[PDB]
Amino acid sequence: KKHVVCQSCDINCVVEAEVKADGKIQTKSISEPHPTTPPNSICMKSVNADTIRTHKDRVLYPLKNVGSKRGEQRWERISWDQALDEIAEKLKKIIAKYGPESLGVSQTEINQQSEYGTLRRFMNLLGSPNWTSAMYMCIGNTAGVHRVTHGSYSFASFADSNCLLFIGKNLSNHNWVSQFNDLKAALKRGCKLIVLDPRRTKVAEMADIWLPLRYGTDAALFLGMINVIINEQLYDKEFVENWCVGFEELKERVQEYPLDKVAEITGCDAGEIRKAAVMFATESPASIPWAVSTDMQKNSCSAIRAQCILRAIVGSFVNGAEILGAPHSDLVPISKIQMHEALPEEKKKLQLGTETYPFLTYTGMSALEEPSERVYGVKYFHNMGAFMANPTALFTAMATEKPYPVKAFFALASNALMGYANQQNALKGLMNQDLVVCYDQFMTPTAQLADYVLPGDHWLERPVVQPNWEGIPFGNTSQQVVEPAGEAKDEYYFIRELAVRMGLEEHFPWKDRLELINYRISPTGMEWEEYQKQYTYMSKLPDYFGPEGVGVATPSGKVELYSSVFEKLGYDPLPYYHEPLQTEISDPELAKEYPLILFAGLREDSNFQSCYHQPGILRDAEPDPVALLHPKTAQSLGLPSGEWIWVETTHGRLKLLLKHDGAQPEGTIRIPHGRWCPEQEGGPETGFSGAMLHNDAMVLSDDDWNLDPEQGLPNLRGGILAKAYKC
Ligand SMILES: Nc1nc2c(c(=O)[nH]1)N[C@H]1C(S)=C(S)[C@@H](COP(=O)(O)OP(=O)(O)OC[C@H]3O[C@@H](n4cnc5c(=O)[nH]c(N)nc54)[C@H](O)[C@@H]3O)O[C@H]1N2
Ligand SMILES: Nc1nc2c(c(=O)[nH]1)N[C@H]1C(S)=C(S)[C@@H](COP(=O)(O)OP(=O)(O)OC[C@H]3O[C@@H](n4cnc5c(=O)[nH]c(N)nc54)[C@H](O)[C@@H]3O)O[C@H]1N2
Ligand code: SF4
Ligand code: NA
Ligand SMILES: [W+6]
Repeated sequence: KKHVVCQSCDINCVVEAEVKADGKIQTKSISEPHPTTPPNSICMKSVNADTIRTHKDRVLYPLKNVGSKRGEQRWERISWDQALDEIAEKLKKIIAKYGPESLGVSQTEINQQSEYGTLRRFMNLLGSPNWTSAMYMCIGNTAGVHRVTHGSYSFASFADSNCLLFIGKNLSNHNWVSQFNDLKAALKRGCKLIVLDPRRTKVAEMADIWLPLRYGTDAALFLGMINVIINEQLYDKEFVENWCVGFEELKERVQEYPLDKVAEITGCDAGEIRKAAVMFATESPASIPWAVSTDMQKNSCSAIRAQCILRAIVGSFVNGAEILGAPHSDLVPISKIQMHEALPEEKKKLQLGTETYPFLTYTGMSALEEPSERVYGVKYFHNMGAFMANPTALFTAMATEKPYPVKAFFALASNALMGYANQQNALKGLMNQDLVVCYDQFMTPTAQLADYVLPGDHWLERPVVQPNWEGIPFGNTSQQVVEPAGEAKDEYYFIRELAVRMGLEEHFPWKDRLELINYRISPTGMEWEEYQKQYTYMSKLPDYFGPEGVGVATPSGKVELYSSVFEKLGYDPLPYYHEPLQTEISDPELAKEYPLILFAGLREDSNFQSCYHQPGILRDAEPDPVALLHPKTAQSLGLPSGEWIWVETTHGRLKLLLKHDGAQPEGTIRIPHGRWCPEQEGGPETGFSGAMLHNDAMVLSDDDWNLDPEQGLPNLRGGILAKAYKC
């Protein structure tokens, strides 16, 4: 029996695995008392993970495209050695012609947990700043906002909270089951629960207060709560006095958001919003667990800022409710391995997005350099995901060659075609590449567009030392269950082999991933054989707020309720809510043709993002891409529940199976993210196995009107109008 960090989704429950006599790997909830993962924390995605590891369609060998047009499905198996030789040769030619900045990378490291900083190390040595990640609108953006406010991304304590505030978070036995169990434990301790969700979910039913707000309006709801907490003086006067700046300015701002106005905006009742605010401030320690919905709105910046402000002012950073992370105290920081200082300033300045949405770039984050050196001993603190190219800028440079060409593109555990907005432009960008490399487990829609598809190992085939989002104040060890199948290799193998061919061997002394793991843990004096024997290693953290506290990694050293960085960048230093530019409020005329407010998302028990749609048990649990309409709404449109429809915005459309569902509020429509059809032939004739027909990014604009102005991420949750009609 092994303890393994499940990487079938990103919450990373620790499970137990065992190889049975017939070679099948059985996974189950950990039978021992685990320090972080509560009992009975395993879901169908994990239970059935071996059906993916052993799937007949898994790519186990390097494939070279031998067609005459990108996207043509004509593939020939080659060796790793030959693939790497050819990739390096072509990349050298591309870089000689277009500069190292012409290499773009989309990487989801949480899916791989294998490179330990060596990916950005490689890019920084080559001279490319053009790294991005689908986490540009999930956690990575949030960390930027947290950093300008209080220097580091915060973590909410389910164990210590006496009040939890949920934004969406449709937790269940198959959506972040460990956290589902954490919540249940909390409730039984007497912890109160406040749920903001237009959909009455199971967590909404469990809630002490359920606020059925209108899609997209969380920022307004939170401003209303801050109004109540400031005006009622329910805040922690000592923390505000000693550790915050800009409180008087914040106080003035929230007078713009009285409960009568917020009630009108949100569709919630004023008295309920007040109860929520009061409960949150008085039922300490009170936390707001990170939630995706507010990373995906036109008002995302303000909604995130407002959450940070709420936690700060009620005392959550000093009562155990919210913890400010750091590079792990026991380990060599990933940030240091990444060698951001090696990338020349000239190349940092070129990072795509610097000229449009600089906030999350090296340039936008630069005011945090000295503060980060001071507090964390790391000038370039790669907190969760950081120093990022803006995806719209990246795909636009790929597609148009402006402001300059990007001509090589690597997708590392990232179905990049489908992982952002404006999927048509991502396709155009990919079709204008001279080199595309896809490191994955399957012939995904993105891999279908590659010159080379390289087989990645699976989480049941690798050891892992955590944390692999730098900032998380603990790491769980993951044991290797089996050797990788076929010729699947680890992410560091790929990076090192390429680095050597690019002339960078001297900077990559670790001969394999195990040596790199041993380097990551080297300050402990242990090697991996000994290290893996303990489940969890907690990090020490700086003394932020004690009597001789060091404060936070912000320009002022204090919690910036009024953000100096935003002021600097020309953005509103304080949170606000403006109606998205495509709603029934901002555009009632457009709403005559497009009567539905759009929500793209709603995670499904049996799949993770675009993963696990291959024929099998998981696909069978939810086999079609499904639209959800309230029965009354569907009825009005003449669409029988269970019939195929198009859902169309001003940007584009996708095809879905209408299922009527009374929990979906009237006049709103759900579309899924990540849906495609791996059973189909690939290539453009099938829209890349249905990608072009069934993915939400087909209908999501990334014009400026649909971008968060400060972060440059796309709005997905409210703020967009749609129509639905029969196929
Ligand atoms: N339009 C839109 N975009 C979104 C979202 C949305 O709802 N809508 N969701 C956003 C959010 S919240 C997140 S967190 C991100 C998620 O983004 P990702 O986690 O990147 O998810 P996918 O886009 O499905 O691409 C993941 C790819 O990783 C491959 N893979 C899985 N495990 C491994 C492995 O061990 N090794 C290798 N080499 N490959 C592996 C899968 O086969 C898959 O092709 O997407 C974001 N992007
Ligand atoms: N099975 C499975 N589990 C997963 C994932 C998966 O793909 N599959 N993905 C994981 C990842 S990467 C993420 S980011 C999380 C996301 O986890 P969740 O937050 O659970 O995200 P969803 O399931 O997309 O939507 C949950 C609720 O958010 C609500 N919602 C939508 N828009 C808004 C809004 O504007 N305001 C408010 N208050 N609520 C809104 C919806 O009505 C829905 O009920 O799930 C994780 N867990
Ligand atoms: S929620 Fe399920 S898929 Fe995600 S880490 Fe936990 S067991 Fe794995
Ligand atoms: Na051209
Ligand atoms: W996510």
